[PDB]
Amino acid sequence: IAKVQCAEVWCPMSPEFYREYVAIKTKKRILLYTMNPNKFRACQFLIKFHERRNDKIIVFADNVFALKEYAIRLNKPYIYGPTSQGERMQILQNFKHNPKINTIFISKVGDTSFDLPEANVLIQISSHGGSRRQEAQRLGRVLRAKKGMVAEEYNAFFYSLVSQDTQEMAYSTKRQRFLVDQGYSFKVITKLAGMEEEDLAFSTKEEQQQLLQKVLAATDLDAEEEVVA
Repeated sequence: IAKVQCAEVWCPMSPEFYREYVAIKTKKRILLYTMNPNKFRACQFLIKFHERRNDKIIVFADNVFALKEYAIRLNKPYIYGPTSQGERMQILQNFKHNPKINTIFISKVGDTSFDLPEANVLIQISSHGGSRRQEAQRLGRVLRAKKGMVAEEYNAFFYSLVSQDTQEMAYSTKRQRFLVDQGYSFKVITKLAGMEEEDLAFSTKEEQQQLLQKVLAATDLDAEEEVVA
Protein backbone atom coordinates (compact mmCIF):
# COMPACT_ATOMS: atom_id res chain seq x y z
CA ILE A 1 0.00 0.00 0.00
CA ALA A 2 1.20 3.52 0.79
CA LYS A 3 4.75 3.56 2.23
CA VAL A 4 5.01 6.89 4.08
CA GLN A 5 8.16 8.86 4.97
CA CYS A 6 7.32 11.17 7.92
CA ALA A 7 9.54 14.17 8.55
CA GLU A 8 9.62 17.20 10.79
CA VAL A 9 11.27 20.16 9.14
CA TRP A 10 12.84 22.44 11.68
CA CYS A 11 13.13 26.02 10.55
CA PRO A 12 14.95 28.83 12.36
CA MET A 13 12.99 31.90 13.35
CA SER A 14 14.00 35.04 11.50
CA PRO A 15 15.54 37.23 14.23
CA GLU A 16 12.95 39.98 13.66
CA PHE A 17 10.18 37.44 14.03
CA TYR A 18 11.84 35.88 17.10
CA ARG A 19 12.11 39.31 18.74
CA GLU A 20 8.36 39.95 18.54
CA TYR A 21 7.53 36.34 19.40
CA VAL A 22 9.20 36.86 22.75
CA ALA A 23 7.71 40.32 23.43
CA ILE A 24 4.09 39.31 22.70
CA LYS A 25 2.34 37.25 25.40
CA THR A 26 -1.17 36.63 23.95
CA LYS A 27 -2.03 33.85 21.48
CA LYS A 28 -1.28 36.38 18.73
CA ARG A 29 2.32 35.12 19.02
CA ILE A 30 1.28 31.84 17.33
CA LEU A 31 1.03 33.82 14.11
CA LEU A 32 4.70 34.80 14.33
CA TYR A 33 5.89 31.21 14.41
CA THR A 34 3.37 30.19 11.75
CA MET A 35 4.29 32.98 9.30
CA ASN A 36 8.02 32.82 10.02
CA PRO A 37 9.53 33.38 6.57
CA ASN A 38 11.98 30.46 6.93
CA LYS A 39 9.00 28.16 7.36
CA PHE A 40 7.21 29.70 4.37
CA ARG A 41 10.36 29.18 2.26
CA ALA A 42 10.59 25.52 3.36
CA CYS A 43 6.92 24.99 2.42
CA GLN A 44 7.48 26.70 -0.92
CA PHE A 45 10.55 24.58 -1.63
CA LEU A 46 8.78 21.32 -0.75
CA ILE A 47 5.87 22.13 -3.07
CA LYS A 48 8.39 22.78 -5.91
CA PHE A 49 10.34 19.60 -5.18
CA HIS A 50 7.21 17.46 -5.21
CA GLU A 51 5.43 19.16 -8.12
CA ARG A 52 8.56 18.39 -10.22
CA ARG A 53 7.80 14.77 -9.50
CA ASN A 54 4.16 15.27 -10.43
CA ASP A 55 3.09 14.35 -6.88
CA LYS A 56 -0.29 15.61 -5.58
CA ILE A 57 0.18 17.79 -2.51
CA ILE A 58 -2.21 18.96 0.14
CA VAL A 59 -1.02 21.69 2.50
CA PHE A 60 -2.99 21.85 5.77
CA ALA A 61 -3.25 25.11 7.72
CA ASP A 62 -5.41 25.20 10.90
CA ASN A 63 -5.26 28.96 10.86
CA VAL A 64 -7.18 31.02 8.22
CA PHE A 65 -4.82 34.00 8.33
CA ALA A 66 -1.99 31.61 7.44
CA LEU A 67 -4.03 29.60 4.93
CA LYS A 68 -4.56 32.67 2.82
CA GLU A 69 -1.10 34.25 3.18
CA TYR A 70 0.46 31.00 1.98
CA ALA A 71 -2.00 29.97 -0.75
CA ILE A 72 -2.46 33.37 -2.40
CA ARG A 73 1.25 34.09 -2.40
CA LEU A 74 2.02 30.67 -3.93
CA ASN A 75 -0.94 30.95 -6.32
CA LYS A 76 -2.60 27.73 -5.19
CA PRO A 77 -6.33 27.15 -4.58
CA TYR A 78 -7.52 27.04 -1.00
CA ILE A 79 -10.56 25.64 0.77
CA TYR A 80 -11.87 26.63 4.17
CA GLY A 81 -15.20 27.00 6.04
CA PRO A 82 -16.83 29.78 3.98
CA THR A 83 -15.78 28.31 0.64
CA SER A 84 -19.09 27.51 -1.07
CA GLN A 85 -20.01 23.92 -1.94
CA GLY A 86 -19.71 24.77 -5.66
CA GLU A 87 -16.26 26.36 -5.43
CA ARG A 88 -15.05 23.58 -3.10
CA MET A 89 -16.11 20.89 -5.55
CA GLN A 90 -14.52 22.85 -8.43
CA ILE A 91 -11.21 22.88 -6.60
CA LEU A 92 -11.40 19.23 -5.54
CA GLN A 93 -12.28 18.12 -9.05
CA ASN A 94 -9.38 20.23 -10.38
CA PHE A 95 -6.99 18.72 -7.81
CA LYS A 96 -8.17 15.22 -8.66
CA HIS A 97 -8.28 15.41 -12.45
CA ASN A 98 -6.47 18.50 -13.86
CA PRO A 99 -2.70 17.86 -14.26
CA LYS A 100 -2.01 21.62 -13.99
CA ILE A 101 -3.44 21.81 -10.46
CA ASN A 102 -1.60 19.43 -8.15
CA THR A 103 -1.28 21.41 -4.93
CA ILE A 104 -4.17 22.71 -2.83
CA PHE A 105 -4.44 24.29 0.64
CA ILE A 106 -7.12 23.08 3.07
CA SER A 107 -8.01 24.27 6.57
CA LYS A 108 -9.48 22.38 9.58
CA VAL A 109 -12.65 21.88 7.50
CA GLY A 110 -10.84 18.97 5.83
CA ASP A 111 -11.02 16.63 8.83
CA THR A 112 -13.84 15.94 9.23
CA SER A 113 -15.94 15.89 7.16
CA PHE A 114 -16.11 16.55 3.58
CA ASP A 115 -14.41 13.88 1.46
CA LEU A 116 -10.70 14.64 1.83
CA PRO A 117 -9.16 13.97 -1.56
CA GLU A 118 -6.19 11.62 -1.94
CA ALA A 119 -2.67 12.92 -2.25
CA ASN A 120 0.90 11.70 -2.26
CA VAL A 121 2.22 14.46 -0.02
CA LEU A 122 0.76 16.11 3.05
CA ILE A 123 2.47 19.22 4.51
CA GLN A 124 1.29 20.59 7.88
CA ILE A 125 2.26 24.25 8.30
CA SER A 126 1.54 24.20 12.04
CA SER A 127 1.70 22.03 15.10
CA HIS A 128 -0.33 22.58 18.28
CA GLY A 129 -2.07 21.34 21.40
CA GLY A 130 -2.77 18.72 21.35
CA SER A 131 -4.14 16.03 19.09
CA ARG A 132 -1.36 13.71 18.02
CA ARG A 133 -4.17 11.25 17.20
CA GLN A 134 -6.10 13.52 14.79
CA GLU A 135 -2.80 14.08 12.93
CA ALA A 136 -2.18 10.38 12.30
CA GLN A 137 -5.78 9.88 11.27
CA ARG A 138 -5.54 12.68 8.70
CA LEU A 139 -2.20 11.39 7.44
CA GLY A 140 -3.84 7.97 7.02
CA ARG A 141 -6.99 9.25 5.24
CA VAL A 142 -5.10 11.49 2.81
CA LEU A 143 -1.91 9.70 1.82
CA ARG A 144 -1.94 7.27 -1.08
CA ALA A 145 0.89 5.56 -2.87
CA LYS A 146 2.18 7.44 -5.88
CA LYS A 147 1.66 5.06 -8.83
CA GLY A 148 3.80 3.54 -9.82
CA MET A 149 6.89 3.47 -7.61
CA VAL A 150 6.42 -0.03 -6.16
CA ALA A 151 10.20 -0.44 -6.32
CA GLU A 152 10.78 2.68 -4.20
CA GLU A 153 11.26 2.70 -0.42
CA TYR A 154 8.79 5.58 0.10
CA ASN A 155 5.88 6.46 -2.17
CA ALA A 156 4.12 9.02 0.05
CA PHE A 157 5.33 11.85 2.26
CA PHE A 158 4.20 13.67 5.37
CA TYR A 159 6.04 16.83 6.52
CA SER A 160 5.30 18.87 9.64
CA LEU A 161 7.00 22.28 9.60
CA VAL A 162 8.29 23.44 13.01
CA SER A 163 9.67 26.81 14.04
CA GLN A 164 12.81 26.53 16.19
CA ASP A 165 13.01 28.41 19.52
CA THR A 166 9.23 28.52 19.80
CA GLN A 167 6.60 26.48 21.66
CA GLU A 168 6.19 24.48 18.43
CA MET A 169 9.20 22.35 19.30
CA ALA A 170 7.60 20.84 22.42
CA TYR A 171 5.07 19.13 20.19
CA SER A 172 8.00 17.33 18.38
CA THR A 173 9.49 14.80 20.73
CA LYS A 174 5.85 13.85 21.29
CA ARG A 175 4.94 13.55 17.60
CA GLN A 176 8.09 11.56 16.79
CA ARG A 177 7.45 9.05 19.56
CA PHE A 178 3.77 8.71 18.62
CA LEU A 179 4.29 8.27 14.87
CA VAL A 180 7.03 5.67 15.20
CA ASP A 181 4.96 3.83 17.83
CA GLN A 182 2.26 3.84 15.14
CA GLY A 183 4.69 2.15 12.78
CA TYR A 184 6.00 5.10 10.75
CA SER A 185 9.44 5.84 9.41
CA PHE A 186 10.25 9.23 10.88
CA LYS A 187 13.07 11.74 10.68
CA VAL A 188 14.04 15.32 11.52
CA ILE A 189 15.23 17.55 8.64
CA THR A 190 17.15 20.70 9.69
CA LYS A 191 18.34 21.68 6.23
CA LEU A 192 16.49 20.94 3.04
CA ALA A 193 18.97 19.76 0.42
CA GLY A 194 19.34 22.45 -2.23
CA MET A 195 16.84 25.17 -1.27
CA GLU A 196 19.56 27.46 -2.62
CA GLU A 197 18.98 26.18 -6.17
CA GLU A 198 15.40 27.45 -6.16
CA ASP A 199 13.95 30.96 -6.36
CA LEU A 200 11.94 31.27 -3.14
CA ALA A 201 9.98 34.16 -1.61
CA PHE A 202 11.26 36.39 1.24
CA SER A 203 14.84 36.53 0.03
CA THR A 204 15.11 40.16 1.24
CA LYS A 205 14.79 41.63 4.73
CA GLU A 206 12.36 44.25 3.41
CA GLU A 207 9.97 41.58 2.07
CA GLN A 208 10.08 39.87 5.49
CA GLN A 209 9.40 43.19 7.24
CA GLN A 210 6.31 43.69 5.09
CA LEU A 211 4.93 40.37 6.32
CA LEU A 212 5.99 41.10 9.92
CA GLN A 213 3.99 44.38 9.89
CA LYS A 214 0.94 42.49 8.63
CA VAL A 215 1.25 39.83 11.35
CA LEU A 216 1.68 42.49 14.05
CA ALA A 217 -1.51 44.19 12.84
CA ALA A 218 -3.50 40.96 13.36
CA THR A 219 -5.43 40.24 16.60
CA ASP A 220 -5.67 37.28 19.01
CA LEU A 221 -8.75 36.22 17.03
CA ASP A 222 -6.59 35.91 13.91
CA ALA A 223 -4.36 33.44 15.80
CA GLU A 224 -7.13 31.03 16.81
CA GLU A 225 -7.64 27.79 14.95
CA GLU A 226 -10.56 27.66 12.59
CA VAL A 227 -13.45 26.10 14.51
CA VAL A 228 -16.23 24.23 12.64
CA ALA A 229 -19.26 22.08 13.53
